[PDB]
Amino acid sequence: NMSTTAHTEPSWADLPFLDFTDPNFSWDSPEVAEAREKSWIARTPLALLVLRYAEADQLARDKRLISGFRGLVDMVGTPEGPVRDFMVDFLQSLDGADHRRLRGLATHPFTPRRITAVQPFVRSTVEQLIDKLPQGDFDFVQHFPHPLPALVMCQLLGFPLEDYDTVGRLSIETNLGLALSNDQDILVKVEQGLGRMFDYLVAAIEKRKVEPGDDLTSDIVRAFHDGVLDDYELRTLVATVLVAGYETTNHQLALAMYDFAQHPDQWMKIKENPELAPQAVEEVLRWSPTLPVTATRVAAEDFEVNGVRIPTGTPVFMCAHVAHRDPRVFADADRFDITVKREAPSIAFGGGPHFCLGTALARLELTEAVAALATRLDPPQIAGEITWRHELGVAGPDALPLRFGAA
Ligand code: HEM
Ligand SMILES: COc1ccc([C@](O)(c2cncnc2)C2CC2)cc1
Ligand SMILES: [Cl-]
Ligand SMILES: [Cl-]
Ligand SMILES: [Cl-]
Repeated sequence: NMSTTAHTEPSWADLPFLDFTDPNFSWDSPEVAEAREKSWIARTPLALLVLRYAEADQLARDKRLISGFRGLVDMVGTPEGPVRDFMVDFLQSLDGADHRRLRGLATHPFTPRRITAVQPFVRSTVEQLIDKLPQGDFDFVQHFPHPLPALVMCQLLGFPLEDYDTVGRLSIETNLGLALSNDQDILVKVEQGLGRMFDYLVAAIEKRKVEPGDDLTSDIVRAFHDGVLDDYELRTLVATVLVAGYETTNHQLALAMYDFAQHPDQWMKIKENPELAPQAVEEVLRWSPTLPVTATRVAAEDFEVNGVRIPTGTPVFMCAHVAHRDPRVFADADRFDITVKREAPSIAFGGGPHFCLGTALARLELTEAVAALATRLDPPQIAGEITWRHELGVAGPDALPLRFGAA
């Protein structure tokens, strides 16, 4: 598909080739930096890959580039079932009128007022998790970046807080990163992963249809009562928020510690001036985004951008990780430095109408965590095997063993 298109497009002839599906591929490879230097966009086996900051934002907003997933499902050849249904009907797959309708129902808790309102819960959750941290070598994931976003997710969606372990486990086991797989045995455990999480969600939704609260599930239920969306759209929307809201926030917090394990001097600088936390979080998002590939799109028509023809059906992926090290935008881009007040933000949350719904909540959880950890604890250092997810498009430890302080 990408190979047949390449043989038909003269504007693709000088584009560098990057095989990110390869098991030994690194985003920090000198091959990748060369490709960005040579071209704003690269050829991959699955998609065109945008490597520069300016164009990554441009194309993430371009109306001629439809929001991905529907195109990737047909090309792979996913059979009809619970997996395909979710991958074609969930928020990231929709565009136009249906997208604005369904997204608008889940936008209220992410307004600047509601982020302020939920902030005390986030702060006290962080505080409590630090209080009960082990003194020696421990998995940072198990003891902090798993419980934190899980508890916040339970608070947001109106689940009992005691279910944070179950809720987080139900979010991981869905395995959306392996939903576009060609294998059947893989697609079966994705089907069963979704089913089990939907079993929890359906119970919580019908509970809200009789006794609603101040939570997000209650608000989407109000829209169901008003006939804005049906029952299928209800549980799909609540599922999307949940799955998206846990795993990447988890991984991002782990990546934050991994970064400061390499730069303990900068950790101490946050300890001195805790106000550096938001700037530090932005540097973590720039240097090590949990999603190195952010916005995924498919061309809905033949069009041209910056000298490159993009035919209908061509997948285009925005490579935020590489765009974050663009020297056209970032000074000393290949160095982790939290002390630099940067004009341009990270683009870790995509762009366009599909931009991360939980952007502000994600930044809140990251800031509250980094501020409190750096104030209260000594710099982290790695204490064993980091189990990186060998999954295409996602960066993050499944387990991060560490200690805070040498002694
Ligand atoms: C730091 C952790 C996070 C990162 C790096 C991240 C990143 C992203 C990215 C790159 C997208 C795609 C944007 C695009 O297509 O242009 C996205 C979409 C989305 N995110 Fe996140 N996200 C994070 C946390 C969260 C949280 C905490 C929530 C909910 C509380 C959330 C909910 C969503 C939803 C619902 C979408 C689909 C938006 C749509 O298609 O309308 N995410 N996220
Ligand atoms: C690698 O390109 C991707 C893949 C998956 C997503 C996703 O929407 C997400 C959103 N927010 C936080 N984490 C994950 C997954 C729920 C479907 C986004 C971009
Ligand atoms: Cl460059
Ligand atoms: Cl150039
Ligand atoms: Cl800068």
